[PDB]
Amino acid sequence: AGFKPAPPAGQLGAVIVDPYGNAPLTALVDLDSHVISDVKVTVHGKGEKGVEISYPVGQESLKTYDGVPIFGLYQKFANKVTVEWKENGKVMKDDYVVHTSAIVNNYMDNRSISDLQQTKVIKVAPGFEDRLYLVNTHTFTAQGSDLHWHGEKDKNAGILDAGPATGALPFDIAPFTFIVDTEGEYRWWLDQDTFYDGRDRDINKRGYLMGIRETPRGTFTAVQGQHWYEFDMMGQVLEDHKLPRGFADATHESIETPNGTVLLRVGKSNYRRDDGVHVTTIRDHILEVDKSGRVVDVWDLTKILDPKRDALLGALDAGAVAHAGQQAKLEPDTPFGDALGVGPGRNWAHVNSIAYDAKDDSIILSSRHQGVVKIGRDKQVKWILAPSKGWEKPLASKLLKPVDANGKPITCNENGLCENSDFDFTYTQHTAWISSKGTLTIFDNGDGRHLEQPALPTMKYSRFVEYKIDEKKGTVQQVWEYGKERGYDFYSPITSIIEYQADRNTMFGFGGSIHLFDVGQPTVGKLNEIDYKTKEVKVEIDVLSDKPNQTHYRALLVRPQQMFK
Amino acid sequence: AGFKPAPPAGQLGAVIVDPYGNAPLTALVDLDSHVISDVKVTVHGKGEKGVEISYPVGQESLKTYDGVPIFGLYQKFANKVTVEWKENGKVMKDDYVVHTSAIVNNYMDNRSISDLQQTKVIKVAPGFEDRLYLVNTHTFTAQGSDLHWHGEKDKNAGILDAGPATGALPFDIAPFTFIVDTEGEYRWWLDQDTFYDGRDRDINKRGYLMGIRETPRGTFTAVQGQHWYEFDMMGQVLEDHKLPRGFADATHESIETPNGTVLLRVGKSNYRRDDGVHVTTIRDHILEVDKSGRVVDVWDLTKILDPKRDALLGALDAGAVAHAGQQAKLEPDTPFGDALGVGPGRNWAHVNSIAYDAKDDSIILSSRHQGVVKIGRDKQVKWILAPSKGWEKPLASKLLKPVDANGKPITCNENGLCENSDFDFTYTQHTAWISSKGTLTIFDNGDGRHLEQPALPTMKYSRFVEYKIDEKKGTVQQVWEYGKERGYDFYSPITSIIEYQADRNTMFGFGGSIHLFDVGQPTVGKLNEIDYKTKEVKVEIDVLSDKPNQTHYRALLVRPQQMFK
Amino acid sequence: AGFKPAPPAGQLGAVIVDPYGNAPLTALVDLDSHVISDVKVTVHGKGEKGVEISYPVGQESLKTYDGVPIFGLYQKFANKVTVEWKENGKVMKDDYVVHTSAIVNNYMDNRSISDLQQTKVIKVAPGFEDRLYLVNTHTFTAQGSDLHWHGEKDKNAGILDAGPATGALPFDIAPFTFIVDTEGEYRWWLDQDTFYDGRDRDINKRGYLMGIRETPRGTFTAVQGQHWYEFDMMGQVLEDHKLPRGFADATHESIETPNGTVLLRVGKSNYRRDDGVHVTTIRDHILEVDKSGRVVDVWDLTKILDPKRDALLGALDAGAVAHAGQQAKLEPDTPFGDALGVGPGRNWAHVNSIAYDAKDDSIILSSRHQGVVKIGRDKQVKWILAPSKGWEKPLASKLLKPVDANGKPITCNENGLCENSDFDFTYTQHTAWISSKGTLTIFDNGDGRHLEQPALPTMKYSRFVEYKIDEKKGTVQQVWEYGKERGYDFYSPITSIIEYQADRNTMFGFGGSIHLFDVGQPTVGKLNEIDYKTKEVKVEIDVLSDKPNQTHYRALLVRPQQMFK
Ligand SMILES: O=[N+]([O-])c1ccc(O)cc1
Ligand SMILES: O=[N+]([O-])c1ccc(O)cc1
Ligand SMILES: O=[N+]([O-])c1ccc(O)cc1
Repeated sequence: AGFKPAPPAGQLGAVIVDPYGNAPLTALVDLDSHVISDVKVTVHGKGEKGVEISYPVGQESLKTYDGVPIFGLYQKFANKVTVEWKENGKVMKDDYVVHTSAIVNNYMDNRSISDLQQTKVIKVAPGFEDRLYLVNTHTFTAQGSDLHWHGEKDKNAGILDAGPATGALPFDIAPFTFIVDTEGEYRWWLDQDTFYDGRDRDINKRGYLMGIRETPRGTFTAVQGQHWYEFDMMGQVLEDHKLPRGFADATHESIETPNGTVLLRVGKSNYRRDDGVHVTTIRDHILEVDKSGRVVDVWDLTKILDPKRDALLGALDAGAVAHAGQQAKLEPDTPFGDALGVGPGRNWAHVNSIAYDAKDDSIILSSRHQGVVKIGRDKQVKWILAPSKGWEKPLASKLLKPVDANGKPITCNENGLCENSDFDFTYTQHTAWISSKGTLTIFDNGDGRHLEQPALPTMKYSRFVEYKIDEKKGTVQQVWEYGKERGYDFYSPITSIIEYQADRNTMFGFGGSIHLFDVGQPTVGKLNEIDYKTKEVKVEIDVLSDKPNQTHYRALLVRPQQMFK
Repeated sequence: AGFKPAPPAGQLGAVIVDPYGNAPLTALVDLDSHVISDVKVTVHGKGEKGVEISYPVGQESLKTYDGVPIFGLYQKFANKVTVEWKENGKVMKDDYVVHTSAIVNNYMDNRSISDLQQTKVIKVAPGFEDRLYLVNTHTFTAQGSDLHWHGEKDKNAGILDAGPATGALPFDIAPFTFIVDTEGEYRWWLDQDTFYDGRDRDINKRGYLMGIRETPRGTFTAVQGQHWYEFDMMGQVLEDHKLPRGFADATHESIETPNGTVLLRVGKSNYRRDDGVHVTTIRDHILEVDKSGRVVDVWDLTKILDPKRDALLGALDAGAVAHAGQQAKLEPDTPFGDALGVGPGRNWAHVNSIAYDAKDDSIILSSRHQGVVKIGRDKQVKWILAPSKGWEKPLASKLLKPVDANGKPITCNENGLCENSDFDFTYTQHTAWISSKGTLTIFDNGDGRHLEQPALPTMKYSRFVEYKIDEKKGTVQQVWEYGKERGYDFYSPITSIIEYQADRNTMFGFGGSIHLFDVGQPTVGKLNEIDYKTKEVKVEIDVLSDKPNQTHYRALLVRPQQMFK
Repeated sequence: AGFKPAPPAGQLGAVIVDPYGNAPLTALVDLDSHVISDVKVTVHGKGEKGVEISYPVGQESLKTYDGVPIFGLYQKFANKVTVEWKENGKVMKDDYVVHTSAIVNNYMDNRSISDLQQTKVIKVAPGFEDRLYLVNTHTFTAQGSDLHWHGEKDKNAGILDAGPATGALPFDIAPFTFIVDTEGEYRWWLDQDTFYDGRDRDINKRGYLMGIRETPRGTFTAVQGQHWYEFDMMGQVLEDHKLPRGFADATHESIETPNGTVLLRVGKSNYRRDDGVHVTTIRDHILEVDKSGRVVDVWDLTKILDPKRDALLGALDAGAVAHAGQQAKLEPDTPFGDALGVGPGRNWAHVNSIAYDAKDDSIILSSRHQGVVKIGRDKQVKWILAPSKGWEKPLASKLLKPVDANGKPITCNENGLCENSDFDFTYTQHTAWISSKGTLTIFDNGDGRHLEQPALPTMKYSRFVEYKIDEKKGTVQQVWEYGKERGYDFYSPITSIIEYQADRNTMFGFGGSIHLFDVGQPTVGKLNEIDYKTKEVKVEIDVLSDKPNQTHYRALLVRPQQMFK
């Protein structure tokens, strides 16, 4: 006779590059039956200023891979890796030279600037040299949206007419998934073919890969289209689940809870409206699923929130999917679909993030088009963070009331413009998460800020904002903000994320759509860590899209020492 | 438009036959956005003596299926189905006629008797008419074993010779998976294509489907070759995991623990023997895996038990594992593979069942070729139930001591033949499980009984046996047996299972290979429930293989009221 | 909403990179409904000495791709492409900048020298700057041979023994498929995933990709494992066929005939020997298949030739699959398999090439281990080119008789050593093809030359040889040879190919295993064009394997002007 397997590299087994076939900048030292412990891997920096990646490897990981996982390699390079372990009581060490191949972008056309996304290091404060950022971004396919769910024909529709479309199947794009270091070097790549295949028409491999979130095992969950997934940093696909049969179009978020369930954001397919028309709803249902893929619970936001509230919907930039700048004019006859509009079957909610509150078994949601809400297990709204306009009772009564640091009311109008105050609500926001501090962090994008469009486009800004909410009193306090004073070059109309980092007291942030509207120019995704105390920029690194006017979604601050438990 | 969906059947949605495509005797009533509770389904008996199937359906199931699951239909029949629920405070009911199609056996040749396996009802006591039994059996493929793992050429092999085989990839067969009622009617069918494709050479769809065991959710786990699965009674494949890369050939058992992990019985691929030869080991590794498919723990039994103990291995009938009746003659040069013999790389252990003891976080194993053992989390042998011959210390010290009802020693020779006692050990046994009564139940097949083959071939018998084990005192008491008087006609040389049933105080049993050796005759799988108090037969039902000399593996007593939580 | 398709690049449609997903150095100009003709593509050289690629594109091709195919790009480059056409009677032209991504080797481990195979230009005579060579080579997988066909157990086999293996499933390797120009630049890449997947165990995607041959449509056929294929230079898979059910292990060759059939080299699975043992035969059956994949005819070489002739088998180097140099010692008990040996079920023939003779509807075959034969449609041997030793009558009588240029006998012994002559037969040869001149060209590797091994290994040589055969007279004349005087650095123990090129009167050659035995060093594949008249080297380019001691198979001289008819 046959062909023999790769022989052992040093004192353990062979060193296999990309063992699972989905992560070309990873390798695996085969255990070859050796019994080892206290394992440590070091991938050495490339060149003078190269960043070292170092981490321990737990027993579960050794057993699962039947080997030592090597993460952090450079592409097209003779990587220098050192592995240390204990065996038979003796301290042991190998040095390996691990050659890798190239990263490939499988989705290129005449719009392509080049094959890969360009990185630009702007600032790296001392003590932040080690940081790694996983970038959850995407690259247009050549055909664009090619598929639609079939809906139910309207009684007001023409007789001869073919049936209409429904839902959001066209929300489909190729993934571009990498880890960048503080030298702007790619230190990880998820093969696009892992989950996606834009050239075939198997809907099982279609959609928009999003909601990459760490699990308690140091692995990650993600959603794409009609499936949700779990994978690890070796590129192993640990779970692949079809959505339960009543739901469709999972986007924006997936998060594992402490109870072993996963919270997902979906639409309801064959949702029967009161007028008896069936639609796939848009971005307005939350599932709680177990690791069998079964449904533990479901929140139907069309019966919990108010799908008729157009206070923010009517104030939005129509160019946040040609018609950029233009404030959106809602129409009463907008066909059902992924279109700005009120009511089930239209994009009335656009929920884009989820946070689980273990304290009361509730969920905090970010509704791009309505605000931020806590919904209980009981399916009742517990609080709302939003300008007060448009909210009828009983919901109006759940609105949180702004207060200062002494606890005294702040006066704001129904558009969320406050007086004599830095306090402002959030507008078309993302990532309404619970920080390790005990507060709510939000990325406040700021489109439709104060429920209008400004005179000039350049007048828009985004903020990293933090709130202290007292649920008993029903008060909200703004306790931290950053970015308002950075102007249009810090403005992300869409996507984006923040997360408080306690290890170094920074606010991590990724603005995913800076300069989205500069026709013909790469879009900018900006990674930041901002010192929480001083507001000094500790890290700033820009990612530039590989095609013009191509947004990014999110980024994560990833830690090698958690990757392989 | 195109083609409309099926319209609603009654007062809910359409009634969809076999929604997942894997269970043709199931249907689903679509929720069509109705909000319902107190759901109960009744599938009416066919004809005068027809068995009725009735069960409640929980919220998670309604949510997961987006509908009411209909279980228990007859093939090719106008089934009469009644669904009852509450909706808007009001008691509701619909009556449905659910036409079903045929059960298909996709694996037939000149050996086939007919397409399906025949049933023969022997006895059904009053009060046992409702009982349903899931039969885990199999049917030969036209080509037989077509594939081998490649191993490592041995230094004693011919210079010119191709490399040898290793492992147990030939342990491959089509499944035949059904539920039988006490009228002998098929009331469920798992499509053979669910997990298996014997005509293609995709090893992902090969193996021997076994270890069908219920989970805490009313669903089931199973193993087939290089994957493990979870499925439900609607035929929904809930999990599908590849085995971790270090392991191969999962057979015989899979059982979920209270900790949400699954225990599996595998081999180790690329196992480096002391002589430096690499083999895939046989049926001698235990995995604990999580629902991410990750390895939580492993027990390497080649370092835990004694792979050179041939006390039982040498006493076996060659015919099991038409050289039947012939006592196995072990050879020092038996080539590595699925072959009777000592050492890592041969079938020295053939472990065929697992039980988790949550009291001390240990595992109880049935080794067909050595006995029954408890092994701790700490990888130490806690006890052995086996004849004393062949055991060296440290392990001999772990042998449990036979005692009577007053705790006085029973006297047994090294072959396990006891004096003046009903006590006997188990030989080539199966399903060493923990009963609800706090005892150890075992199917004592009885091949190589008292460590020899008998004077004449038919001088063999099987037993349902139960033991009480005092682990502190190191003693074992036989507290119940059955079948020793039923002779060769109740002898299953292989496979089989028992399980105590607390609800009706019976011992359930399935003897899977009665008359295996009757050349040209169908093999008998005998389902039994034996009254624990009186030893009276409450149920006896025979299943006959659809080709001669074709073993069954196991059966389960299934309960519809647990199926859809 | 949706995402729009790539917009038009210039005056036709978008320019799509790698439209089919299998050829990353190709692109397609979408026709966007334009009606065009007289199409011409030019990919401009990169840098000062860069080679231009230019070709016409036929109407069939425009219609098939619905666009203009762009072949010849460089990796990771802003390629400059010019497209010219006629439309509405007007001459038209576009210049495009076509960015490409990287080539990836998905199969790397500690043996890897680097990711790609290194090229070394040695000689490019004036007028040969434009030449392109498709290299059919391979790269070891990390696991090596992992799978075996299961065979039939021997009556002389041990009782307890698992069954044996049979056939040649382990003949399995990752492909490395590229076109090189005369600057040593990669100008085409077939994605390894097109046909192969070494990490999965789907045998449908396993084997050894070989027999890449041009079709009358300017496309190519190839075999891998249990399938045969057709593909074009855009990476489109045009045919994928399973082998007919009675055959297995297709290797070495595929060639389309003028009758629309394809000639393949296979083994027979479940071949019943006279002793009643069933085997998969090795490399000794020819199929003629149509484009439906049906069997038009079959030549069973075990009943046509002599499977017992060991004249050459006994003279071979055992190191041509550790035991290199050593002359092979045939044994009477060599287990059946891909092992040197006599009889059906062993590697007695090793047929490695096929040529169809349309003049008499016969096939010329290269038997590595027996010589070169013509076999008629009638299944009768028409002639044999081989040393005379070992050939019994009736076959001995078919041996061709050596003659000089006047037509007078050359005296040679039974080992093929001739006297006073440059004439020599071929030994372990390849590619016995019909040239455009009307002669038989062979690559004469020269292992076991004159039916022995020499005193010293370095004494071996390879030849490009040509013969003029008169079938009526039964004479063979050596009319051209090259390479004997180039010594060990031109010696290919295995693989390799020649083909006469009439356009420039050269003999093209690819020696695929130069330095195979230099342990630890890359293997050398040498591309040559040798002037037929002067014997001057017009082209010489070396390809170095990416792992040590990793042979190449073949290479093709490819012509862009034929690629897109
Ligand atoms: O247009 N886009 O790519 C978008 C728009 C909105 C969104 O939430 C994500 C992506
Ligand atoms: O032959 N068989 O099918 C068998 C043999 C052994 C076993 O444990 C299960 C099934
Ligand atoms: O060892 N090898 O790789 C080989 C040997 C012989 C052959 O015909 C092709 C490949």
